[PDB]
Amino acid sequence: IVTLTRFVMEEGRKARGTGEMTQLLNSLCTAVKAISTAVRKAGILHLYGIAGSTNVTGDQVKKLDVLSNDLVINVLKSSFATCVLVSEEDKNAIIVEPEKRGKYVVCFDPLDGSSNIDCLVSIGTIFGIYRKNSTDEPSEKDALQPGRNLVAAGYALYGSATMLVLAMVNGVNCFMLDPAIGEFILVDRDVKIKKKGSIYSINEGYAKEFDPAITEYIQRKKFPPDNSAPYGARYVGSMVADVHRTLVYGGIFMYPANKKSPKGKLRLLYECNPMAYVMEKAGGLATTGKEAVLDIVPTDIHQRAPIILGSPEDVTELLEIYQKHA
Amino acid sequence: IVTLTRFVMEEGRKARGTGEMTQLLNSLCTAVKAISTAVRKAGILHLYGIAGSTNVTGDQVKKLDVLSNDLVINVLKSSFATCVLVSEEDKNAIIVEPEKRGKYVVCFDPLDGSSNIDCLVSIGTIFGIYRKNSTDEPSEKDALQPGRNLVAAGYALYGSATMLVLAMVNGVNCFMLDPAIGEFILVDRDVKIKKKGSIYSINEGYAKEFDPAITEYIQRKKFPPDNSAPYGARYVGSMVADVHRTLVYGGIFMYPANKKSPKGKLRLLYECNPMAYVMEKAGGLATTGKEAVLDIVPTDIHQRAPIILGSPEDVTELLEIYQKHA
Amino acid sequence: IVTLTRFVMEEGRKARGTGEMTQLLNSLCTAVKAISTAVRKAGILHLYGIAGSTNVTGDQVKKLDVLSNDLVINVLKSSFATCVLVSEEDKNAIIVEPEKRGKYVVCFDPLDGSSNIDCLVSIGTIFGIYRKNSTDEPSEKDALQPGRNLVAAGYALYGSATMLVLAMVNGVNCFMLDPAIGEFILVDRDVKIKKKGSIYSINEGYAKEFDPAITEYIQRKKFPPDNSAPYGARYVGSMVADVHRTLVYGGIFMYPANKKSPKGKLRLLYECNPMAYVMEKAGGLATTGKEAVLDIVPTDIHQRAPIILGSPEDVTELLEIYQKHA
Amino acid sequence: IVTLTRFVMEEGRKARGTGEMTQLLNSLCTAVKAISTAVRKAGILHLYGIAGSTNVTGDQVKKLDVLSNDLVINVLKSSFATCVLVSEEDKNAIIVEPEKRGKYVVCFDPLDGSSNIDCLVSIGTIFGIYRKNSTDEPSEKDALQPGRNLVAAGYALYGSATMLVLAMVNGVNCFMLDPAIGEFILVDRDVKIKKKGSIYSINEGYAKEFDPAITEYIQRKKFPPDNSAPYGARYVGSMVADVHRTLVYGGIFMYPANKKSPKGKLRLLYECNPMAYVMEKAGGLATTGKEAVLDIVPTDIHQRAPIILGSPEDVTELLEIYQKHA
Ligand SMILES: Nc1ncnc2c1ncn2[C@@H]1O[C@H](COP(=O)(O)O)[C@@H](O)[C@H]1O
Ligand SMILES: Nc1ncnc2c1ncn2[C@@H]1O[C@H](COP(=O)(O)O)[C@@H](O)[C@H]1O
Ligand SMILES: Nc1ncnc2c1ncn2[C@@H]1O[C@H](COP(=O)(O)O)[C@@H](O)[C@H]1O
Ligand SMILES: Nc1ncnc2c1ncn2[C@@H]1O[C@H](COP(=O)(O)O)[C@@H](O)[C@H]1O
Ligand SMILES: O=P(O)(O)OC[C@H]1O[C@](O)(CO)[C@@H](O)[C@@H]1O
Ligand SMILES: O=P(O)(O)OC[C@H]1O[C@](O)(CO)[C@@H](O)[C@@H]1O
Ligand SMILES: O=P(O)(O)OC[C@H]1O[C@](O)(CO)[C@@H](O)[C@@H]1O
Ligand SMILES: O=P(O)(O)OC[C@H]1O[C@](O)(CO)[C@@H](O)[C@@H]1O
Ligand SMILES: [Mn+2]
Ligand SMILES: [Mn+2]
Ligand SMILES: [Mn+2]
Ligand SMILES: [Mn+2]
Ligand SMILES: [Mn+2]
Ligand SMILES: [Mn+2]
Ligand SMILES: [Mn+2]
Ligand SMILES: [Mn+2]
Ligand SMILES: [Mn+2]
Ligand SMILES: [Mn+2]
Ligand SMILES: [Mn+2]
Ligand SMILES: [Mn+2]
Repeated sequence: IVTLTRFVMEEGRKARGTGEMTQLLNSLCTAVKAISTAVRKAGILHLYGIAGSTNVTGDQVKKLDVLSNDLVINVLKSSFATCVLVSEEDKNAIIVEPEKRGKYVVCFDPLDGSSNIDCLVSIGTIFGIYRKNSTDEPSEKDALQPGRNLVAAGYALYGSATMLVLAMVNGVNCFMLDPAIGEFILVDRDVKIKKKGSIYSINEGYAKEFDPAITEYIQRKKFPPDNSAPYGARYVGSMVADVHRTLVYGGIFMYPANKKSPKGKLRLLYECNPMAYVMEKAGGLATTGKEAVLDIVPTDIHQRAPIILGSPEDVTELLEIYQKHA
Repeated sequence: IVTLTRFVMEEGRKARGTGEMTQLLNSLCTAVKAISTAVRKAGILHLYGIAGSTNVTGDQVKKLDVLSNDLVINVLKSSFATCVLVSEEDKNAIIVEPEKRGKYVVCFDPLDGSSNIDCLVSIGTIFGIYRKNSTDEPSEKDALQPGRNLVAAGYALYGSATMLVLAMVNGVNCFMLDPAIGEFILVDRDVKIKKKGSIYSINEGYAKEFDPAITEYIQRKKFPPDNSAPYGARYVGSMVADVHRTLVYGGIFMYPANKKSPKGKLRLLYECNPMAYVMEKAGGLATTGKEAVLDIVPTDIHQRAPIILGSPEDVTELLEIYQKHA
Repeated sequence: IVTLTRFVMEEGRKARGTGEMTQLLNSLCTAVKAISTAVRKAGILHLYGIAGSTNVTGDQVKKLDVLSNDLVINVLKSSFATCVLVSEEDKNAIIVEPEKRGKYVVCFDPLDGSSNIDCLVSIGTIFGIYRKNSTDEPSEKDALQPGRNLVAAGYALYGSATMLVLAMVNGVNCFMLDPAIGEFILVDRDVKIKKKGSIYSINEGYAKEFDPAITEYIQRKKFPPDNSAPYGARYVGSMVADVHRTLVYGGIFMYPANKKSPKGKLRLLYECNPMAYVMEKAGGLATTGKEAVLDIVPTDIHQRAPIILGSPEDVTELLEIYQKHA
Repeated sequence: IVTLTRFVMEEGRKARGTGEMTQLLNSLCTAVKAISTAVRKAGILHLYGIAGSTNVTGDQVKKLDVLSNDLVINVLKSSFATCVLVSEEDKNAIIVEPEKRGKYVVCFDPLDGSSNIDCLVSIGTIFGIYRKNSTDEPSEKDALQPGRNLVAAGYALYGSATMLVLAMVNGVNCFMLDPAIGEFILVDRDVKIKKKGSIYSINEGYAKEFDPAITEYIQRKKFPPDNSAPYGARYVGSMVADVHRTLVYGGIFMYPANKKSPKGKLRLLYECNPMAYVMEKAGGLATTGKEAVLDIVPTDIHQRAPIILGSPEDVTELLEIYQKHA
């Protein structure tokens, strides 16, 4: 009954804004439908495989990585809503040409879940949007803001259905892509996560690298001291799918620092911050183990951060173990 | 270039068959496209939620469970290829009315991955097909054959794209649904699994219930005795998605017996056997820990079995630990 | 490469407008995709047949008439771009509720070609858009402006492909709906009609009712005095399809006054004016036989007018015959 | 509820056939969906325009002509149901390679309505199917049978929706393509044309070339001697669209001989015969003016014939005028 565009317009209708945000999200939706279309038949389009280079954080580049990067960059330029673009796929920020320049900075991972592409598991797109603040010429530094400054963030999940989850100041809403008329339609309004869940999600292949707090925490999930039933384990291996399930079912998702990676793996600007902002707008928590993800001031557009997120009593329980081992 | 129908006809073209198998798979494809269509927009169709009963193995029944069960049963009847139908959703086998009766028995899970429906993770449909052997009137007993007797088995995966994986006597092929013309198109021919992989997939929330062989096996994945890199962990929580990844990337998927479930959870007829047959046709192995899944003679259409499957050196390694603890 | 939204924004980008027009056309596109979707499978949705009433001009109301009317009205309200709506399906103008009120008046035929629905011939949607001028409370009178005041007009054609043809002050462009990603994509830029064509389009079943100018004109098409080849006849029987072909191939389309209908059949506000404006922006002409369609000041939202349109040398030839018989 | 495949199988189920016909129509449906898909977005695929040659009857070849010809030929080969193929696009019959040879001869117009492609009016595909009779090696002569020998004929109409109309010995049924699941679904069962209609359909641009019977007949449609209301005129200019409307609304469609074309324009094998067979199975009539289309023994695969078809009292009325002028 309500499309994403309708919803957002009937909203900024309040914020009394200039409709730029609305253009920005309209454009992104177009990118997102196009990626979704290609993804649901990638093998028929021969879109599996590498594109033959390595990106800034050292990921081998897949064909969908390239295709989805070009779609997002292009639609964002043509929106007239943006001035600085940070993409996981590009070493440096992309400044938008003056004539198409708009007020927003957008950090995004055009296709998240690379390792899961060829086995047809859920993958997604992640974005976070900042208002340019400085009056300087637009530059890479306009992307170096803490997540606490986000005006909007969320992700497209190409899962069993394609969902656009969009968090802004007042709350989180889910919009499902109807493939027939190619519109995103509101299906979940003002989403809130459960206070406590019963699923934990981490790659246990890193057991030998985990610090003692994560180690103790996982052990308590398997052998609860109060004799409750042990938590269920889930780890899809695509951040967007695992975080989405954490949102709608509750529980906790972890990609902590470990002995080989003092700052974890996941990227602060375009993986960790958008998901922490979604989680916080749903009443959840997102921490590194020692500080709120959203309060970290980045110094590098490609910097990494540990992230633990989801239901606040689950995350709090893990915080108390870190504090304990501090 | 090659659709599933073309492929199968150009095949039985050899087996010199009566084209019944081809009708059977044509019909199933129609069910599968219809379920795929509903699934990619389930929330817009209001198809999330329970249907308000409990099935034979004790699963709470979801709306998609019902919809997908009715589609599969209906298309299979109308195929003229079948005589006995076993569905996870129905307490008893369904005998097909004489006028539509054909020679095949079909065991199927019309929608697998229930727990993952509402969080939009991959779900699927699983099927295995037997030739009726007895000359008796068709009855439930015609479904009580070991998996070694399968003539065809496989599954539809509603993941990032919709894939139909179809194993028959000569090998395994993957066909991707092209949503545009609504045909399944051949994308992977004569699939073979790697001899050894580097991903393990099990719900570790059951740690406290695992027997000593599974326990030792998981510990070796995390701390390899030969100092290699530890295996990666993946557990999507839908059998079809986890098995599919095991197929195309190699490694091992486990749902073993445990202290509460001497026969594991997954159902022999319509979960374990179709996947073991796929795996064996790809050169992989599928065991309970003590015997080949495909050799078990069922006594109950809803009976459970432990299953460990995937790359033969991974499964063999786990067999040797069981033997050791025997 | 260029969607309708992109195109229109990169345009008003010039007119330096408030983006209201852009919202208006975005919304309309959503209506249009939805109608297109229903239309391409109307029989499967049981959408053929009457809805069981008679409209203001006396048309028996079809199911698609109702469905398409509700979609257009709804999306136009929710656009915040409109204040007065005139629809062929509603006796009176619909005033938009203050909170959703915008500056534009929109006259539209939500589904044109009724007689052709059940035989699956091309049908369409027609619209014309006026700026509210008065400062009075919005009322029916704001729709009573001559076509010369249009700021935008055009039509969606549900033909072999779905095309959105959009005329504004600077020219006419065609955008084709890509069903896959559900976006309208620019396919024909700055369309101009040929100066002279070689197809005439009129219902000759009305021969006995035609005035002497139309009669002489048709006879000259069949027996050209200069011995050229006779014009080809085409009459699809849906105004949108016949006018569209007149646009892209040139020639003339006629629905003149006749002995039973001094003002023809087609409705001035939402059939004749939008098509005359398109034609004039393409360099064509649109007349009643005695005056320019676009200069008629309506007194009735449902009033009829004769219309002759297309290539200027064809229309001019017919004007000269009227003048001759004057 | 009933797909084309289901319907046809539940039919030959009676004729007790070998399922070859069913394979043949399955294959054709796949061609037809593929052409439909391309057609609904032809401009986005750049598929408008000529392919740069002239075909046997002298038509300039369009891109869709080529694409649709290759799809039909390919799917028909791979069906194992055919041995000789006649296409409007190929000078000579195509003999199928022994290994894929089946018992049927198929004459088809892979894309009918060329002149209407670029203006997005309805176009279609026409087919007629004969059993090979001789025991000779298959050759062009196996296509030279009268239409009275057809076992099946009909057409796909790419109009406002895509319809497959299929006539066989017992009657005519319509199946609508559901774009969502890509199946043709039964929407009109055992179609019969009205005995008398009230629409005439002919290109009147040929007035100066019509014989006296056609001339008198058209004049009576415009000035009925019994004072009834004059017939409505319709002429879409694509045979498939005009014939389809004649079927579902009744009336008459004419492409007669004229002074320049003693045998009319339309091709006997793959335009006239399939449509005459459909019409006769619906209780209608199809004549040249002097003999039944279906009884003409062709001598040339590309030969032309006059055709007048539709409601039997309309066609009969025109027959009586020919007899009168004989
Ligand atoms: N459609 C909208 N929904 C919610 N907030 C909006 C919207 N548009 C603008 N805003 C907020 O108000 C400010 C001005 O918005 P705008 O100028 O319309 O991009 C932005 O920084 C947003 O934080
Ligand atoms: N299309 C096919 N592809 C592969 N094997 C087939 C096919 N059709 C039949 N068979 C095999 O040959 C036997 C006869 O097949 P049918 O009678 O055509 O169902 C069956 O039991 C199958 O095991
Ligand atoms: N996207 C656009 N393309 C072309 N003209 C526009 C556009 N937006 C506005 N205009 C024109 O400029 C005026 C202000 O437009 P707006 O206020 O944006 O609706 C309108 O009356 C239009 O005639
Ligand atoms: N599915 C069917 N529906 C109607 N008639 C059929 C069908 N299959 C076969 N026939 C008729 O019976 C004969 C044998 O059909 P078949 O051998 O199945 O192609 C053909 O020449 C057809 O005229
Ligand atoms: O294989 P790992 O080390 O568990 O990493 C998986 C993670 O990496 C990512 O693919 C991004 O690199 C995430 O989507 C996911 O959460
Ligand atoms: O939550 P658990 O106990 O790990 O069970 C998950 C398994 O159950 C199933 O949903 C079937 O019941 C499988 O698809 C999946 O492999
Ligand atoms: O049947 P007639 O009198 O030729 O009218 C056909 C005309 O009527 C309309 O359906 C609108 O009423 C137009 O789309 C078309 O041009
Ligand atoms: O332009 P004409 O001479 O009326 O011919 C139109 C006819 O030609 C065809 O395009 C086939 O050549 C038919 O589809 C249609 O009935
Ligand atoms: Mn990456
Ligand atoms: Mn990522
Ligand atoms: Mn990425
Ligand atoms: Mn279940
Ligand atoms: Mn299951
Ligand atoms: Mn199930
Ligand atoms: Mn009407
Ligand atoms: Mn109309
Ligand atoms: Mn109308
Ligand atoms: Mn031609
Ligand atoms: Mn033709
Ligand atoms: Mn043709």
